[PDB]
Amino acid sequence: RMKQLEDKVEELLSKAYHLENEVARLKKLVGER
Amino acid sequence: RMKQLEDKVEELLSKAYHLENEVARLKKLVGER
Amino acid sequence: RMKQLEDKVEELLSKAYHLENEVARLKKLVGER
Repeated sequence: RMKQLEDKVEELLSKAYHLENEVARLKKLVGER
Repeated sequence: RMKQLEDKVEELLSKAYHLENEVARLKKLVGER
Repeated sequence: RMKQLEDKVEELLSKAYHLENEVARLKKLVGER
């Protein structure tokens, strides 16, 4: 039960990370914050 | 207890899934650099 | 284990929240819904 959850979380951790970078970038190809 | 976390990880999975979709769509729509 | 996981889940909750917000604004700024 433990591993699965942690497995799960590092994966989620990976996605959100990539996501922030993508948004950051989309934030420039428009009007810089 | 873990059914909890396995629940709070379940909302995150769903959150990340929609967020990924939204970001892909915009990425497409925006377009430029 | 648990303080770590539970703390990792908060990191995640934090970021999903930020991201959602950023994405939401990004969609008003470009007219997309």
